[PDB]
Amino acid sequence: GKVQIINKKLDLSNVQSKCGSKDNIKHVPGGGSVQIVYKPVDLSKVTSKCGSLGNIHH
Amino acid sequence: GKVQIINKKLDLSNVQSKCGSKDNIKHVPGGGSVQIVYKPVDLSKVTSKCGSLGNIHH
Amino acid sequence: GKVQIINKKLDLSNVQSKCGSKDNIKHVPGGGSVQIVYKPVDLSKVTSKCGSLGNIHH
Amino acid sequence: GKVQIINKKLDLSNVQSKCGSKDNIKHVPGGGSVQIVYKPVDLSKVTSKCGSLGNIHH
Amino acid sequence: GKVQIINKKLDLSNVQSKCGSKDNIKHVPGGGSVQIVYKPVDLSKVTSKCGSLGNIHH
Amino acid sequence: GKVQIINKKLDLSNVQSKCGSKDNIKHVPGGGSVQIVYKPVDLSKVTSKCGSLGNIHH
Ligand SMILES: Cc1ccc2nc(-c3ccc(/N=N/c4c(S(=O)(=O)O)cc5cc(S(=O)(=O)O)ccc5c4O)cc3)sc2c1
Ligand SMILES: Cc1ccc2nc(-c3ccc(/N=N/c4c(S(=O)(=O)O)cc5cc(S(=O)(=O)O)ccc5c4O)cc3)sc2c1
Ligand SMILES: Cc1ccc2nc(-c3ccc(/N=N/c4c(S(=O)(=O)O)cc5cc(S(=O)(=O)O)ccc5c4O)cc3)sc2c1
Repeated sequence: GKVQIINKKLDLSNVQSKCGSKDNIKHVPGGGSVQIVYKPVDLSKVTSKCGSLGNIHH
Repeated sequence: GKVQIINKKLDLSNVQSKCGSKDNIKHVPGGGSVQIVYKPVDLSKVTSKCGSLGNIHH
Repeated sequence: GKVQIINKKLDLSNVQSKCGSKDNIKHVPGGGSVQIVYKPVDLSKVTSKCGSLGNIHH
Repeated sequence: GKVQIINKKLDLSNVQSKCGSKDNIKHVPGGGSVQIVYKPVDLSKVTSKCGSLGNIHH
Repeated sequence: GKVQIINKKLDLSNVQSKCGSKDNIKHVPGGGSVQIVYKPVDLSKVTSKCGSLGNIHH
Repeated sequence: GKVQIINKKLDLSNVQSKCGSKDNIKHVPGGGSVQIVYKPVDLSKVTSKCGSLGNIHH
């Protein structure tokens, strides 16, 4: 059968992350910052028409 | 049968996270900040028409 | 049969989290902050029309 | 049969959380803060029309 | 048969929580705060019309 | 048969909670606070019309 998929994504994976760390630090005067401004505008149109039709003589 | 999917996402996975850490620190004067401004506008139109039709002579 | 799905999400998973930690710290003068402003506007229209139709001669 | 699903979510999972921790700390003068402002506006319209129709000659 | 679902959620799971902790601390002068302002406006319209119809000649 | 579901939720699960803790602390001069302001406005309209109809010639 018919399958239709529309994706509009903002994905952030593994950002400023640690995994399997075995480190030694003494002083950390500073960190990390994430700043996101999410202002999209969506005026899209999705249309689907299914069905048989006969005679047209406008 | 017909399947229709529409996704509009904001995903943040594993951001400023630790996993399997075995570290030694002495001083941490500073951290991390997450700042998100989520102001979208949605004026989208979704239309579906199903059904047979006969004769049209407008 | 017909299946229709619409998703509009804001997901935050594993943000500033720890897992399986075995660390030693002495001083932590600072933490993490999450600031979210969620102000969306939704004017979307969803329409579905099902059913057979006969003759049209407007 | 027909299935229709609409989701508008704000999900926060595993934020500033610990799991399986075996750590040693001495001083923690600072914590974490979560600040959420949830002010959405919803003017969406959902319409469904089902049923057969005959003749139209307006 | 017809199934229709509409979800508008604010979910906070596992926020500033601990699980399986075996840690040793000496001094904790500071905690965590959760501040939520939930002011949505809902003017949505949901309409469903079912039933066969005959002839229209307005 | 027809099934219709509408959910508008504010859920807070496992917030500032402990589970399976085996920790040793000496001094805790500070705790956690939850502050929620729940002021929504609902002007939504839900309408359902079922039943067959005949002839219309306004
Ligand atoms: C009852 C209760 C109440 C409150 C509470 N808070 C908890 C908690 C646990 C772990 C936390 N980790 N926070 C961080 C942060 S930060 O966002 O906090 O600065 C930044 C990082 C940057 C890098 S890297 O870029 O150098 O790779 C690597 C690892 C990081 C990290 O691990 C923060 C808070 S447990 C708990 C239990
Ligand atoms: C390059 C550089 C230069 C300077 C520098 N200083 C550092 C540093 C690190 C940790 C410090 N903790 N200082 C203190 C102090 S106090 O001595 O500071 O007043 C008093 C306390 C009273 C109680 S209790 O009686 O209420 O039970 C419990 C805990 C306490 C504590 O933990 C003080 C200084 S790192 C560094 C790195
Ligand atoms: C790029 C960028 C830059 C800056 C930025 N700032 C952000 C932000 C987000 C949320 C904020 N909430 N601030 C507050 C404040 S306040 O003191 O801080 O005004 C007081 C409150 C008192 C009570 S109660 O006692 O009456 O129960 C309940 C809730 C409260 C609250 O929620 C404040 C700031 S996001 C961002 C993104």
